[PDB]
Amino acid sequence: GGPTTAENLSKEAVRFYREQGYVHIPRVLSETEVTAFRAACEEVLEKEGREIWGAGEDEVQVHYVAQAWQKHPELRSLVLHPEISGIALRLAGAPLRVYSSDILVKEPKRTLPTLVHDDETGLPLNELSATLTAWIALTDVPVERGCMSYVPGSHLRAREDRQEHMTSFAEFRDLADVWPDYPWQPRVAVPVRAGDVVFHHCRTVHMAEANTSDSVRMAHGVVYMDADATYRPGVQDGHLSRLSPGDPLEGELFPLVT
Ligand SMILES: O=C(O)CCC(=O)C(=O)O
Ligand SMILES: [Fe+3]
Repeated sequence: GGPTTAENLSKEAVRFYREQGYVHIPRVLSETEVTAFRAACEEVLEKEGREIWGAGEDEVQVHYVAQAWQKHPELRSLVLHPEISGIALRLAGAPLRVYSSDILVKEPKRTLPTLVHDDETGLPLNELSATLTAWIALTDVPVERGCMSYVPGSHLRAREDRQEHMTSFAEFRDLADVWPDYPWQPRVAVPVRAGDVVFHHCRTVHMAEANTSDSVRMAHGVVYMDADATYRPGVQDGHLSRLSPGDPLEGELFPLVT
């Protein structure tokens, strides 16, 4: 029945994360915090407008707002939430910074599944080691509301079985061509309640269901990068125009997790 905090997080949960590449941590945010953070995200959606992850209006996987935490004063306290970010730190076992966050919405009956990938491939960064994502549920997410699934142990893939980095979208390859054994790997669906968080490593292969429920799904994805991460040109780097290749990502836009 009780909250999970950075302090009371079990050694078993940390071991599960290190071995499996993901972990479900329940009850990190209270009902009150969920309500306040969801409302702030709704304000950002209204003010910024959403973007489509997918191939146009008829092939929406996810509606999103990128660098989302920067776009509302109250969202700083989400990405640097003491429990969420403190748990991320314990799981990673190394110093972290906030890279970015996204508002991640799936509308009911109008979404495709989120196509399988690892996050490393689309991060415009060098020097990744312990980088991981906190996928924070701001609504309940039973399976059919667009829940996440993960391939256990896939973060430990050898180099030849990983794509690593896309400089441009022409480099896209089907995961089965990159990782021939992909289709014979188990796939774990992890439904969650609002306020729960699932963390996954930047090499963990993952995906999400279509939302075929009657209710909107909203999560908030926070990418916590290695604290000494540097800039590497790639797809998804439009907001990093002020940087040169190899420059460290530091300062107020990429704050240290303490
Ligand atoms: O919310 C989704 O459907 C996709 C999430 C995702 O890929 C991530 O958090 O890395
Ligand atoms: Fe992802």
